[PDB]
Amino acid sequence: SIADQSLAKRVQGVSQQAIDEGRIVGSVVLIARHGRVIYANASGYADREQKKPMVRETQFRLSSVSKPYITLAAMRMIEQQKLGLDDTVSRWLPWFTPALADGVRPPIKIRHLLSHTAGLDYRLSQPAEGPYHRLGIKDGMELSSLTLEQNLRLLAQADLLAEPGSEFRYSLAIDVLGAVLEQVAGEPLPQVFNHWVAQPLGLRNTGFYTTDVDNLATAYHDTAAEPEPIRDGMLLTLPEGFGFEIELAPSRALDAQAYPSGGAGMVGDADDVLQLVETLRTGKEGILQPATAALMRQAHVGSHAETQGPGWGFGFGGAVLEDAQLAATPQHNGTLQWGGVYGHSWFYDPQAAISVVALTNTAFEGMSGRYPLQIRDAVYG
Repeated sequence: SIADQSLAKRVQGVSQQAIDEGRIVGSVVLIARHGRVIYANASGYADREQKKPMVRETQFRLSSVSKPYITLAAMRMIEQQKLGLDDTVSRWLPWFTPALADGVRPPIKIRHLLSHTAGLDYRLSQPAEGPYHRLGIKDGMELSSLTLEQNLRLLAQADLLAEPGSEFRYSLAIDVLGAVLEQVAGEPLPQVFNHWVAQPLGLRNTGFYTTDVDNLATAYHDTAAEPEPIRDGMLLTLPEGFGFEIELAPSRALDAQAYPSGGAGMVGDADDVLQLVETLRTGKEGILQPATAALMRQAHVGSHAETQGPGWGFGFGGAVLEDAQLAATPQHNGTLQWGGVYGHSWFYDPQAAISVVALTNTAFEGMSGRYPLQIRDAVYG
């Protein structure tokens, strides 16, 4: 088609510009319509200093692209009625019984974990010496000596910020969900993901760490003019509205001992993410029922929450577009979208039958910069 190579023109243009402007170091961008890959492109370098070209198979640190993966594992367990949307967390983790400031211990429901209404927080959303800092809670991307259980027992000792269900607050909820999933299946989270997602979806290269050092894109972050590599334990200022300071340790991805963070700890390639997003868009025979897919993109949290700015609520696995006009996007209502601080965006538009995966090795341009939006614009011409 001329329309397909017309798209290739626009998208390629946005990526090449972003490299020459030193906004992006490297990216892999995949676009499907009705499930068929209409565009696939690796641009720039996996590693600039070694001039290793980015290729389609290049693996990334996924950060929050981990969430829709583990949300999918849960929704499958829920389809099979091994888990309930209205199960308490304490039913599965008897010691996870956090309190509000006034001492009340309200039940947290699985649906609250899925939509980040559990009253949980992120340490990166808290100022220095805030309650999560003082307790030594980990967000899933930094070095630590903890097991998941040890980290969630620390989280259990922190105040909730609100009644479970009363408001959206981006959270460690999916790290908690991971531990629930372990109790449901009777095995650790990496084995849960392998059995419940990777094998059914035929994923080639996605998990909680990699032994393939050379094929993992080097993480970069935005500086003065040019992007420099992220050093283990670097404290980066999050863009305004995203939080305060985030602790990143790019070596964590290589550590087979690092606790499995359902919210932020996974690694994987763009094609595995596209399999995931197509699955969320339509379901698949013997994996996810269309009805479950439709459930996951309801506005369980209303667009009052502004989860990607005005017009965006939240479902199960990402933000739900309720008002495309208010949000000034060519995306259509029902669009499911989220990203990753390491530098990623993804969405399916159910009306246009399209899925977009935009993995970069550049934080925060790939997540919150102009790049994800100009790609978005290139898809809809």
